[PDB]
Amino acid sequence: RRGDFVRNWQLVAAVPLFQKLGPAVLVEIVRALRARTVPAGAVICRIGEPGDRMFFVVEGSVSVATPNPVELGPGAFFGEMALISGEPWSATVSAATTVSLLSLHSADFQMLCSSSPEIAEIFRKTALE
Amino acid sequence: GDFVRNWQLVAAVPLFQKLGPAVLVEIVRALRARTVPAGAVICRIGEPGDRMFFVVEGSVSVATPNPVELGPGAFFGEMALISGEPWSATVSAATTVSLLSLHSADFQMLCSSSPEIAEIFRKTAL
Amino acid sequence: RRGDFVRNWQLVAAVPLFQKLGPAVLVEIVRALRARTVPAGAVICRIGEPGDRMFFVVEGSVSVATPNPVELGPGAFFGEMALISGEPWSATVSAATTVSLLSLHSADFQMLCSSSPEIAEIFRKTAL
Amino acid sequence: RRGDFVRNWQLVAAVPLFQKLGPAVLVEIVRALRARTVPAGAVICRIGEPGDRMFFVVEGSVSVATPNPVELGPGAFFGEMALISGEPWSATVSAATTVSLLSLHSADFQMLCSSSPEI
Repeated sequence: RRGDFVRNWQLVAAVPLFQKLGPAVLVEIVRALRARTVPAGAVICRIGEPGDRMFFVVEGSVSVATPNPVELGPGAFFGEMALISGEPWSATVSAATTVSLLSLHSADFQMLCSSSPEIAEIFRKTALE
Repeated sequence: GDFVRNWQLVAAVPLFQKLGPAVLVEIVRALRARTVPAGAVICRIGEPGDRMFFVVEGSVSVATPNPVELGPGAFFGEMALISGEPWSATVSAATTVSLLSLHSADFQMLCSSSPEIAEIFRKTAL
Repeated sequence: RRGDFVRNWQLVAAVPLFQKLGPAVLVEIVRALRARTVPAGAVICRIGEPGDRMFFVVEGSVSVATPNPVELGPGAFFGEMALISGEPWSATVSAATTVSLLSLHSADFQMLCSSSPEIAEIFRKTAL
Repeated sequence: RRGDFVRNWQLVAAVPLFQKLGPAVLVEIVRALRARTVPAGAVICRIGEPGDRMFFVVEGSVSVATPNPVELGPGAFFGEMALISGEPWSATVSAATTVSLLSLHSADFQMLCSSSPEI
């Protein structure tokens, strides 16, 4: 489906970290994404484990193991500091129902610094942080 | 213009799955639109819930571990729509966010026109 | 498909005669629509034949038999006038490709006067 | 607003002329598009004039000057031969209601078939 690409763009464009990134850039961000079906109950990211990627919950809902547990349905995303630095996950997130995941690996978003200055400026901005 | 955009957003919600076109068009008409600046608290922990929210533009943030954010096409507060339970997490705007909300009262008042809405309440009540 | 309903609503909502209609009224009109698939070359409406229905071209393009052979793609509609009066077609429109048709018959539209005040207001403003 | 952009993308991709084109290029087309809203009654393009651009209907309806006028609604497009070539508009098109439109100028379209010759 071609409409899936659009809705993925729509999700990607909505990321605060990506606000000053133009259309051309966003496309290649979307093209880099990796699709993964996750069964109900299965872990997506462990607490305290090395975050090397960002996640996008296209269809289905996810459970969040926190001081206050919350099930968050479709159109959800997390892991911005896993892209930029090597921040470990502050909470275990798992699939509440059948989950349709899209994943941005920190390697691919990084390999975009050569062609995109706006992305390059994200990492440099993380000098004092 | 916005109506069709709102129809499809609402029609994506599983709670509204078994609903019909005539019922759905009335729900869209009941929606309220609001644009919130980045940082402003939308709904707060512990406070009672009286509406359901839809993200149209931008993305909101859930304050638990500040991990999960919700972008366009996302929704929250299904149970605060039917029953009236307080929110399990504080939600606020990460960016400038365009939102729709369906007030619980306006949804409850559609039992008059929809056996399906009434059934949702009959099961939820018991 | 529920997806097709919203596309049909959107086209109906764009009809000049239908502008002063609320979202709920447009639902009854879309519910009244009749679907047909018509092969390329077939006549949708023939000049001089009585106009008893309005047409919506959901998929495919249509050709108008004007001295200039024009092809007008999907999202096309005509025969708005055929709901008001019995006036015959001024031209012949035919399918230029495979066409998915939607049809609102003048009779089905007419008896929505008892259902909804705005349609009844359309007939009053006409006859006045 | 990324709202209009997404709407414009899905709109142009539904048009057959752009079907066999990749996500990378459809975007550049969309950026090259210009938006205008026209009042009911106003002439968008005249018969016999110079065919400069292609048109996409967003909201409202335009009308084509046929004996019993044919209207084009949201998702409709017109003026294709004004890109593949540059010939007189074969019929006069005006606004039936208040119409929101997208337009692609033959300048930009040609200036984008060099980057990706797919047409």
